[PDB]
Amino acid sequence: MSVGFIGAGQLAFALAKGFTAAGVLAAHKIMASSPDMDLATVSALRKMGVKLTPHNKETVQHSDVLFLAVKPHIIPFILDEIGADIEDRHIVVSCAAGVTISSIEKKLSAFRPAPRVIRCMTNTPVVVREGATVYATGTHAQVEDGRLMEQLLSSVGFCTEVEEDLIDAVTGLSGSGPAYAFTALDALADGGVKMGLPRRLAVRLGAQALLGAAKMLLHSEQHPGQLKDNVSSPGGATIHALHVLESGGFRSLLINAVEASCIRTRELQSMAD
Amino acid sequence: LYFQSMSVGFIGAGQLAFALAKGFTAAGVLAAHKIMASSPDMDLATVSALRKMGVKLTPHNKETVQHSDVLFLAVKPHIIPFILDEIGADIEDRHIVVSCAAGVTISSIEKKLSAFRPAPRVIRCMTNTPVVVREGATVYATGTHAQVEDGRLMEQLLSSVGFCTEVEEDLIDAVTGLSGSGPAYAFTALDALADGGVKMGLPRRLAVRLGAQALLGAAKMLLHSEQHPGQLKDNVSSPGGATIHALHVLESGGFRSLLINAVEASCIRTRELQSMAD
Amino acid sequence: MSVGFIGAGQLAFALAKGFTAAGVLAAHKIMASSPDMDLATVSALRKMGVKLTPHNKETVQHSDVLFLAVKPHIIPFILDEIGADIEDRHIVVSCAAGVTISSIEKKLSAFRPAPRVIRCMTNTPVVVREGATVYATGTHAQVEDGRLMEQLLSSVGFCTEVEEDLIDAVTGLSGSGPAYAFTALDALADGGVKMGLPRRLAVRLGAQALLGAAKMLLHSEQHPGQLKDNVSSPGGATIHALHVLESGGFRSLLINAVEASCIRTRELQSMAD
Amino acid sequence: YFQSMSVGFIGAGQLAFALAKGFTAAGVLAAHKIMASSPDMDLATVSALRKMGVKLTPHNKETVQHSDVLFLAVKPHIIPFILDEIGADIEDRHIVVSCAAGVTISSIEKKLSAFRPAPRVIRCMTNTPVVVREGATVYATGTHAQVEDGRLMEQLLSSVGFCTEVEEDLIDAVTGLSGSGPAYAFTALDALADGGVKMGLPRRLAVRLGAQALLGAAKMLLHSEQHPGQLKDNVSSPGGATIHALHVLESGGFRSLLINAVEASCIRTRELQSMAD
Amino acid sequence: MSVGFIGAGQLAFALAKGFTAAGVLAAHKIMASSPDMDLATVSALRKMGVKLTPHNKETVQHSDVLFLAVKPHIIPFILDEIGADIEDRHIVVSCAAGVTISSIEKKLSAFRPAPRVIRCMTNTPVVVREGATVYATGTHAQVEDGRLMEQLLSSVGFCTEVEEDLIDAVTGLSGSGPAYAFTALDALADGGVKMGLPRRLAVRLGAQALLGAAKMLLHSEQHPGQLKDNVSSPGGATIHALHVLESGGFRSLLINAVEASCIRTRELQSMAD
Ligand SMILES: O=S(=O)(O)N1CCCC1
Ligand SMILES: O=S(=O)(O)N1CCCC1
Ligand SMILES: O=S(=O)(O)N1CCCC1
Ligand SMILES: O=S(=O)(O)N1CCCC1
Ligand SMILES: O=S(=O)(O)N1CCCC1
Repeated sequence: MSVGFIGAGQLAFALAKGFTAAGVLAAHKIMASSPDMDLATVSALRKMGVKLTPHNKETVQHSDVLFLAVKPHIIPFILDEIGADIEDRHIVVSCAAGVTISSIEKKLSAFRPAPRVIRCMTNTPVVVREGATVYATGTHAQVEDGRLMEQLLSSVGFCTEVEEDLIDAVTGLSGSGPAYAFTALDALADGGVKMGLPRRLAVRLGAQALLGAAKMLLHSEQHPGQLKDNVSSPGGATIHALHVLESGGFRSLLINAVEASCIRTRELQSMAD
Repeated sequence: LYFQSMSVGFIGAGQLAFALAKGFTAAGVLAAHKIMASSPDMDLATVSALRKMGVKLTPHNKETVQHSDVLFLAVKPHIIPFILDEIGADIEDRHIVVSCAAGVTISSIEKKLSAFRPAPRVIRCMTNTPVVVREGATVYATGTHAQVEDGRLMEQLLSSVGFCTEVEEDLIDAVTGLSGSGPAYAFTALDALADGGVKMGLPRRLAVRLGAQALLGAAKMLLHSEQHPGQLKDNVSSPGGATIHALHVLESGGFRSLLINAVEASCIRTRELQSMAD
Repeated sequence: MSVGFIGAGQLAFALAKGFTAAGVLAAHKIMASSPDMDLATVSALRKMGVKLTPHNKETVQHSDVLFLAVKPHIIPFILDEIGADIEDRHIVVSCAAGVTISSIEKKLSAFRPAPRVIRCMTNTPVVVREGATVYATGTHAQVEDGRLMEQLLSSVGFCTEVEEDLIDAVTGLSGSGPAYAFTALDALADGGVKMGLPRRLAVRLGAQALLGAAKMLLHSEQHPGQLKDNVSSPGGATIHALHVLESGGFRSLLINAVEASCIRTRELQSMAD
Repeated sequence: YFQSMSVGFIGAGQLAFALAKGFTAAGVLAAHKIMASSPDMDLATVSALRKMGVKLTPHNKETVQHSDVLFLAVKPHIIPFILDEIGADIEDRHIVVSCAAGVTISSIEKKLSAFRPAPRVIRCMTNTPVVVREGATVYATGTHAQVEDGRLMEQLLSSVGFCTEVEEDLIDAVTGLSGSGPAYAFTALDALADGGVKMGLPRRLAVRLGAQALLGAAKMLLHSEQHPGQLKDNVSSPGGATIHALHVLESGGFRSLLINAVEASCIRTRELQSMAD
Repeated sequence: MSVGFIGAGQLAFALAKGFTAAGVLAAHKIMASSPDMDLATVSALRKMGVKLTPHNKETVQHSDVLFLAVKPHIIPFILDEIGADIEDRHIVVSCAAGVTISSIEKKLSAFRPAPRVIRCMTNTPVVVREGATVYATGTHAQVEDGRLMEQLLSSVGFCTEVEEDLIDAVTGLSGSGPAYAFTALDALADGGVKMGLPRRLAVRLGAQALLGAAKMLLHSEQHPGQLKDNVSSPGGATIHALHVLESGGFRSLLINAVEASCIRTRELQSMAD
């Protein structure tokens, strides 16, 4: 099977690296196009063995599954450029935040009537095969197209089908989520440094603490509040630290973040639906 | 490189015109007598210093246009449309019109000027006052009829007084909020840092000097590093030490968020200052 | 003249790089010792041509001016280790935050009666020859020792003599200052990114804005408030941004920072004075 | 250079009293050359104008016929009723000086022009400290103001404080700054005195000291070429009492509160436009 | 009558300029001594007619009334230098914040038994003859010494005698007060500029408003709240602005400042009482 990437940014590189590391795709069965070849992301894809071309048309010809890993305001230009080159065999997978299936189908249908479109929202940890991906199938997607998508994206993390009207909220949670985690880990490490740890050890310990806690929850049937209860001895250090988190409205800030990212994602709609 | 020895004009003789004229003459790319500036108010302290520099001053904007090859519009954004009606008939094929006003779009300038002569050569720029010490930060966008080398000429000129690069025009309002207003954020921070030094027992003059030197060296380190500012921050803070204690109290006040708020507020206000039909 | 460094951390590397780049010292006339040779700072000093040794005693023998660029709680151990090896020719320059001249002289005087001690507070931008350094001369420092120190440290930035009781406050201002600036620049760049700039351009513009503003003030006789007034047109973008800084108590946060760093520096005193 | 000049106030409230008191104390106007009208002859301001020697009448018409310079010292929403009432009585000799916040020259000229075509209108924003001849006044001249009209206005208002001409579009902002400014200062002085009392001072002494401090600082700045931040720097010894107190002001966002105040007063003034311009 | 200043900083200049502008002292009857008069005051005092000497003892020998205008921690050093040079004719006027009469008398009495001491708290607006001064008379001050002090300091502003235990509070109110006013004027001008005024005009209007309001209160019998009530029309601009001041706790910030300055002044007591 042939996979192509339009756009060679962080997400394109991350998926290719994840895909090849899973053994589900040979790097040569992958082609990627970028309008900017000076990107650092484009340098590393060459070392992988991924074919690179400056013309999106060449990507479309080599590819069967076609990932649109470009910015939301760029999608309509890409669709206008290659819409004439879409064939029956193509599955077009848009990774752009906010951009609706119906808006993509509308553009592509001016060229050929039944484009097979899938919309997805993934995140950068696909690069270490621990991404979180959702997808929704378009009007003309065959039932096997969604199955194919799920099998491919399951190789690099969690993947599940959702109704399209959930994807803006997913973007605010697992799409933007890694950034919330990177911010938290920087701050936790500053906290470790303030109390006397070397920075390198503090980063390692904080990241290991977050990874292990996340894995515990994924492998548990218990509520996060129950796992929280299990950490804190009465009168102990942990419950004292939880109090100061609570006094600052820590929970409210993370709710605010998911909401703000979701609301901004809805504003990012560019084309007519 | 490009041989200049051209005439530059400033419509407006305020802080920006003085800062650019001072920077340009200090760089040696322009002689002061090849510069002409016009102001509706000849009593400005910036006007007196331009006179002593040897810059030619005139109350008549038309005379600046007739003198100039490169014409900087260094007036307030709402003043731009009056200037354009006033001198539009005087724009010749030789002119490059460089608007420095915050918010004012190229298309709004081209529309007004096209009513007189069809293909005005227009450049939009956003620079800042540190051009006066040749460490400005300048971006520019070229208009519809800007000729092949107009952008190259603009970049060569503005690079003599600091950083300069071409951008898409739709980035300029955000640049305005960051490096246009930026020096004011820094001056506020330096006043406050000196107040802190004085609180802890330093003489005011020493505290101002140390704080400014700290900001300058840190900024230079980052411009000369390939590392993330967070990594440079990490390299500086020993475990349990004075710096990480100070960083905590900055974080508790939402220091980072205040600077984000400032860039956003300046960018948003700049959009509002759109004074013409773009 | 011979210079040596006890400790091969960030500050040792920064001074050596600054010194050699100024042409005031050949890299071979410099020797540095580290208890941890696996430090990244130690790797680069080798490429410079600076002599490295694992034994502080060897540094003392090669050196005339001796920089103590180790952590405050480490100074007393270093002094106990090499105090017997101090000679009449040595000028001992302590860079450690908080550690008093009298405490260093007391330790060294148990070995030989008139140690020539200088205390200094510098910062990492000496690495690009724009440091801010102050120093105070000890009881037995000759008048030419301070002059020598000032000439050496002026090659890598601003340098001036202060009374020792100002150095804790200097530490809170120009010692910790660069970190305040790195934090501000990260945030300013986040602000530029929020409003649509690429991150690389936003970092460059923010850093250039801060450098130029700093240089303007250093080259001006005017008050920072006057230079601030000159930036803001009435009703304009800048004055709107200054208002939101003021509403958050921006000035108070920077005062808080200088104070907190100064107060913590006084707590870092380790030895008996 | 006008001792023949008659001045009228439509409105006999705080502002009319303050200006009449200041003018008469300045010696530029004899109190008998001043007439004031009010729909309420019971105000304490009316009873004080009477003992000052000002002529008082309930008829705005009579004030108009008495006056050469006519101050409109009524609330903004009252201006249109005044203008309809006395518009037909405006003569060529009249200079109509509106003091109401927010009310535009063009709105006033539009009303008066329905009667006689070229009314001479000046808009000003002053403040109550004219009553001790330390007011802060700006003015803008209307379409048909003669060039001597602005010079005359500035000569008259300079006798009771600072006075300068501005473009009209600055007057709403001036209103938020020097118009409302005295009230900010009275609030600050009450609070400073509470602080002095908290720390052990008698109330009367604390008020005197705080008011003298503010007066002297303001005069220092007015007589200095230096930035207010520079004078601040000159006051604060390192480690001293003043810089400690400045820190606690900064921690509460003191500067931002005063910016908020000028902004809020200016914005409200723009909402008080009553007439169509 | 001869007047001397030990110290040539901001306060000594301001009193000397005010005294000479008052015409109550011939400038040639004024001498001032400083070890480091590098402020422009050296050429300003000379043009003013003030005699300048580097030796504090020369000032003592010239002067009848001797103003100590040095920092509180410098006072005990001055008293030890000039103590043997105090004569019966001298009135010693300390302007230092926090330093008590009893601590000055104890110091000087080691030299001669009945030093005539006055403690003063004034402020910089004496330079425009609108200062605010309080003074307390010491144990051996003659009854005419206080009268002399009040006649002198009344020429440059308000002056009244207080009990000494009120002077710390006066320091927090009228001593520090001018700085509160300068901060307020800078911010008010920033407000004016935000709403469209040129900076120079905004500064002038704000300062004039402050000056006029203060003069109204000084010349009124009415409470400041009553003067506030007289300025605010119902529903008007001023009452809207007062609301936003109240919402930020504006009154409490000024109480906090007087308190903080007073408390810090009590900490500045340098000598033993
Ligand atoms: O004191 S506890 O909160 O029980 N504890 C649990 C993990 C580390 C500290
Ligand atoms: O609108 S301004 O505040 O005058 N301006 C100055 C620099 C960038 C924006
Ligand atoms: O104690 S530290 O925070 O490592 N230090 C480094 C520079 C000034 C203070
Ligand atoms: O201690 S100071 O802050 O320098 N001082 C100045 C006048 C009142 C108190
Ligand atoms: O509308 S008011 O609040 O009464 N007014 C008084 C002078 C400035 C504005």
